[PDB]
Amino acid sequence: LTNLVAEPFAKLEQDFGGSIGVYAMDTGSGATVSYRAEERFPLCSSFKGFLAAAVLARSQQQAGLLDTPIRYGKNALVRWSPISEKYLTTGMTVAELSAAAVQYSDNAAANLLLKELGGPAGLTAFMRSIGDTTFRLDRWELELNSAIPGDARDTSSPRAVTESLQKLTLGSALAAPQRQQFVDWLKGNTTGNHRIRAAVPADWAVGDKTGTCGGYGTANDYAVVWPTGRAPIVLAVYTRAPNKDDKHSEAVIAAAARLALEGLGVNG
Ligand SMILES: *C(=O)N1C[C@H](NOS(=O)(=O)O)CC[C@H]1C(=O)NC1CCNCC1
Repeated sequence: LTNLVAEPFAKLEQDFGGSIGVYAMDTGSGATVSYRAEERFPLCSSFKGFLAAAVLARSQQQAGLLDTPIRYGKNALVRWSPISEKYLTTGMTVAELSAAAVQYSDNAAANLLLKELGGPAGLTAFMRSIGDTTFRLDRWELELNSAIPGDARDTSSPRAVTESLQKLTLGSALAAPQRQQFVDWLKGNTTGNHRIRAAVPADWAVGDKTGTCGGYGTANDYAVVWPTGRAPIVLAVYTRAPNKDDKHSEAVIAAAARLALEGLGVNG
């Protein structure tokens, strides 16, 4: 049921000047679209969705966790901390940091939550616990964005991203209340309007998390999409490119998402 219908991903990535990796799963039939799906690509900010899921998993055993107030200093506010910079003088709860990390890609929030989990290895351990043997987080914000060709640090594959996203949003890896909270955070993302969402009809529900490393044409998005009248679709689109100064493209990600939906025979 993989690649029943071929799609022109090679031409797409050639025009982009790099590599595109796609995995998309129709959760009704199990049909998939797959292109470079087992190659590694940098996560960039996209690890933050899985980070929030890991925090939610912890919260299943710690009923006070989400409402715990976290204080932080000015040193925590690295580049791109749009929410947490507004609450420097007050603190934020763990849930608020989680929402900020997911929905605004907030970097300080992500580092504070990583600390709660025992760092990159702690998040990696959570991913292992749900059966993801591919994912690895190695570094913190901002160092994890280096996106060096061939470097496996801070990478996963489109396939493992999709598989893990499915388990967490639709499967049983989270308890039901936490599952819905994760979905709701993804649905409220603000940074993805020009990526997978651009390929998804406005009358379908969709949650996503983006990433943009800032070098080597490296950027990404993953999403869970609920078309009306049929089962949900899970998909991941990752890019990279050979040269440090190669620029990412949001349009290329949207285009790849369109091809994936077309390959699944989902009318969009
Ligand atoms: C994540 O990859 N980020 C955080 C933020 N938005 O995330 S995104 O997925 O919407 O792109 C901005 C870019 C990126 C990030 O952390 N970039 C670093 C800081 C800015 N200098 C380049 C590396």
